[PDB]
Amino acid sequence: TLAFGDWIVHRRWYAGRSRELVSAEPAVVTPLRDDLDHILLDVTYTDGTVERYQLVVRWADSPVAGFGEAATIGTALGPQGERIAYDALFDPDAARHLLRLVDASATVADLRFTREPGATLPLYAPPKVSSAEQSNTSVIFGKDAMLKVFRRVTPGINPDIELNRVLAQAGNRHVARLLGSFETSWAGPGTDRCALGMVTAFAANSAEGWDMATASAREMFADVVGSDFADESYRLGNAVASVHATLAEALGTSTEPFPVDTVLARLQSAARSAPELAGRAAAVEERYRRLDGRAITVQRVHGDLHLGQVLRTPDDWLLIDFEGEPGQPLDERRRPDSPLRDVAGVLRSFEYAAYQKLVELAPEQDADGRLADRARNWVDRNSAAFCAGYAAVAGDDPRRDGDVLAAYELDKAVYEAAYEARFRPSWLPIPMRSIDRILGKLAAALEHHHH
Ligand SMILES: [Mg+2]
Repeated sequence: TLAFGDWIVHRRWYAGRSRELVSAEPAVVTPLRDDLDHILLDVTYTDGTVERYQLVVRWADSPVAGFGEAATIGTALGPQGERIAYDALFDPDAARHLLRLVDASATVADLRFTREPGATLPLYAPPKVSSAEQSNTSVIFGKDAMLKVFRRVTPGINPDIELNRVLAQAGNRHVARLLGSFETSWAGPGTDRCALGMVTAFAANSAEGWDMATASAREMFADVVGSDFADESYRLGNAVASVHATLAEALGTSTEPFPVDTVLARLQSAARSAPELAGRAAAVEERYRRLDGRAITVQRVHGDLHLGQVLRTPDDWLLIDFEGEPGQPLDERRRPDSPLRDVAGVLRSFEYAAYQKLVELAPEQDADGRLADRARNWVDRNSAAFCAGYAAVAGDDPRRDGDVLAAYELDKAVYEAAYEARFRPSWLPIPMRSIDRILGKLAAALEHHHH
């Protein structure tokens, strides 16, 4: 008996939003130790919806100073007297215990832990909770591994674990390698699987693609675009194509019609958020409908790819976070899609990395548009480098099917414009400029005028 409800509403990973909870009760309690319980917690709302959260509880007979406020769940009477319940993920000892269960591929009641074959886990390293993790909780062990424990849990195959396992077991070097994972059932033994967490190799001394890109795009008096970041963009193209190739081989390819009705529905929705889109909607729709009946090759893909999802280690680019298109239901997130849509995601990301500078300047600071010109030249150079690097591995330039590529770029820009109109009005000119540019790029490709 803990006041779970009173505690959970204050957590940044809690997704109850503005809603009234009816109850918050443990569906399953699994003892891991005398002073350690694993809890599946069901939160029920007034509409009858239930959301399940994973909690690990460390009990103490006396307050431990090491724990903060958000780690303090509540209190309860136990068999030896009063006890305090803490969030065990903030306990180094408890986190280590979980890692040890993974290492041993332990089974505890309906909890199944598995270590990836041949993997080594850093059981000796100091565990430190990551402040960077927002929606889940990540514990970093020294510089060797990261334990990610899912907060909200849902039934079915987890694509992040799934695709990382495929890539690691195939020996693809462009991932932060999956070392282990754990899961349980949704409604007791014999029912749907429920992913609970994952352990991955930690890429020490790494840089985020977004940070490297923006640093390059901000270099002062860089009117002649540099080859050093073009070199990196090429290598990133190599990496994305290699990941796609491994996924295609393992999980197959198929053909589908280009999804005209899906992207039209997204356009219609977007135009309601951003009135500025109405003036472009007819032209966008024209381009989409020209792809009606166009067969496209699809496969398993990353699904949410941009420069924030790639890490540069001293040796390689890695892709991380394969959970899929955010806001989409699971079955949708495991659907195959065009590799060109992933490529489009990176191209959108280059555009933002370069043009973020401009929206943050006063008009007087670029009156003649020469900084805007440089941004354009920078995006062009690094986009070309990325596609060339992709091509070197894929043996097919993603620009060859230019109409399909440009359509996916357009759909992302339309979606971006609706986001900026609502949440960041001063950023809206970035996707609006892209839309006018891409409409021409797409128009040209449809006529086979692209190189
Ligand atoms: Mg991410």
